[PDB]
Amino acid sequence: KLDKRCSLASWIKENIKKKECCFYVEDGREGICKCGYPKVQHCDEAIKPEDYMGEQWDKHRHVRETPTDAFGDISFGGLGQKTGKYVRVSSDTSCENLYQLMTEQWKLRSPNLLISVTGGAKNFYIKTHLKDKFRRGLIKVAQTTGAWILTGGTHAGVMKHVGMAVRDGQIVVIGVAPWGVIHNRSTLIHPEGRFPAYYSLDEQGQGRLSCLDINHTHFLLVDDGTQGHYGVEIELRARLEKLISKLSLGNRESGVTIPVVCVVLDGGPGTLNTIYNSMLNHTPCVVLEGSGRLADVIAHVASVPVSKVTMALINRLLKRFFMQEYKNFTELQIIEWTKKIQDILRMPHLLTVFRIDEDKNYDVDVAILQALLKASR
Ligand SMILES: [Zn+2]
Repeated sequence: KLDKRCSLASWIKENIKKKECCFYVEDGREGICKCGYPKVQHCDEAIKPEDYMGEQWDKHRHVRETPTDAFGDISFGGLGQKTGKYVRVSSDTSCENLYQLMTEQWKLRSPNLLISVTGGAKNFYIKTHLKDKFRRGLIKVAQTTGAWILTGGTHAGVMKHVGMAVRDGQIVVIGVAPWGVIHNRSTLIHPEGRFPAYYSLDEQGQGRLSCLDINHTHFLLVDDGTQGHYGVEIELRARLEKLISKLSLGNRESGVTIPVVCVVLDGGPGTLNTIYNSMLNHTPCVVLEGSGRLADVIAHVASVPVSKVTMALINRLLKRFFMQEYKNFTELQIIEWTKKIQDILRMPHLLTVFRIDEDKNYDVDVAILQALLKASR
């Protein structure tokens, strides 16, 4: 067919997979599989398949991929709100299938820059001065460069802050979220897709689950066959950045690639690993001083002479900026995060701190450009 919605539906149903558990095995609680889904939500083939008798459940051997059942346009029911786009995608979706989906089905215009935003997953408050600087800077760089903005895509934490900044052009804001923790996702499921799905945001009732962010434009809902686990989407989100990073769409096919910049607000020790890996991939990182938690820990050690970044100083900073969480940190963790922080500091050409100075008065766009220039050299 020639309809834009039906050619997309056909391509997605033919090429994109979901993952489903094929081996129901309980994990200390009756009626819930190790994959996290109830028994009644399993296919009958998952019940005592003779292929897997006596085996320990294993997410890399006992989940299988089948055509995906959740895709199309998503409406958050606002007034005069343009629908977004979404697809439930297997965690093992190939880079080529992700590229084709994004550029030939979603019709995304290729960008001159990828802005990958990371950091705190739980809601945090940002002071107004810094919030405005982040918004203006983010919008100014994305408009001038045609940039894609990439986040975790759910309605909380730094993801929420990105969505609110972009709230208002056609700014592309891609959310890469774990399908297994999306509250109210039942309305997105249909074999033929939904045009649109009517997604409701009952933040009352998610429990420990998350809602999709209403101000993102595109959603990859990453599915490894499990539910209840956060972190499912981390590997694909890195693969996606690396994908665009290699896209080789810089001018012509000589030797120029799409630059990536990572912007960090707030953040927990999970963000620490995400930052370190990005830098190892030569992605410059911009931390916003004053945005709390990990970003403030890093902002501080970035200011002092390097020989003064001691274990005691970093411990001091963890107590100061992780007020609710520090009591939960183990000695082994503090050791690990401390050396990762010092390793991060060994790559100063890839680390930039945005700090407010009202006698200079710059938005974060300047710090993003300085990041790109310092990395490029
Ligand atoms: Zn299962």
